[PDB]
Amino acid sequence: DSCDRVTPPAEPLDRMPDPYRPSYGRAETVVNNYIRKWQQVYSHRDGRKQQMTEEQREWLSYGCVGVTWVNSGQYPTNRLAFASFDEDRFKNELKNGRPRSGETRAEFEGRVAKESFDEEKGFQRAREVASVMNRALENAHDESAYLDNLKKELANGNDALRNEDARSPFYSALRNTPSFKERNGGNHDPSRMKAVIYSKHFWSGQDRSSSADKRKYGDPDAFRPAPGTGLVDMSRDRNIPRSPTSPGEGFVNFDYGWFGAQTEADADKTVWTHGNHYHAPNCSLGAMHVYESKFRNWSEGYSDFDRGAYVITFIPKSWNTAPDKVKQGWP
Ligand SMILES: [Cl-]
Repeated sequence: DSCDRVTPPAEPLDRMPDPYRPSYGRAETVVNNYIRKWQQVYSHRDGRKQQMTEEQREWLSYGCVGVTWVNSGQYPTNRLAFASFDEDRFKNELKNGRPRSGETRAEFEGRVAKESFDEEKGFQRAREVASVMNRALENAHDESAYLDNLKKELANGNDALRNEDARSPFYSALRNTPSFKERNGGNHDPSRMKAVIYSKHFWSGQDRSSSADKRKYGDPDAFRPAPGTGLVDMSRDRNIPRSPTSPGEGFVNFDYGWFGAQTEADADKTVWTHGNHYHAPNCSLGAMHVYESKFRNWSEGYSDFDRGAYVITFIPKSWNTAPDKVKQGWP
């Protein structure tokens, strides 16, 4: 089919990207140009810039998932994920609120649940937790010290995460990162790793054997964070999209936005890299374009999605795909 995915060609390591700038919070560029930028600013290994490999271009060509895939070295598991949900707002709205004109019960419940998430607070929580984890490895040369350090700070902050099982997504995140266990990567040395964040936007009602109503309008009970830790159980995420209502509407299953480990104190100024869709240059769907959005442009989302997870994982310190400072556009 002419809409078949294409792997973009190799870009010479010295090829400079074309200029582009954000418009109302979002910069974008065709994937070929993004590869050029990536090579210049994110490719470094031990401070040495590198060409994006044929394999990485293949990954990248899958779309927004591909940005995160390349940057972390791994197809996203989303196993360790946070969100902020206002349980009080939700239950009150259900009890005392009145459905908007025409809304059925299921529509209303779906909406009130979508609206009771706060993506800024969800990101803030992931970021805070990531920094604890980063402090915990800073001078830990074995996992054992890392877990000690981590527990100390969580106990000192009287954090709900302090109570997670030893086998939980949270405590097992580090040792379950492939690159932690490479001699080239972390070499079982926590201090040679870095916590990194990305976000997934996705649909709550993915279960084939619940109501049509949930598939269409959202499942208010699905992907609610644990109120204490803020952890989201992503185990029931099956990459299934919202089912349509309106005649010509279609929905995609997800969006993925890469944050990395930017130091910027203002969450709103953080840059999130995602994209439109997989690379389809031979068809009217068109080439993949990469988007670099300020947080609020990211967090705004789309009708396709009523859920957002802020995921933590790890990469080797020696990489440079999560630098302290990320710029939208070029130069
Ligand atoms: Cl191409």
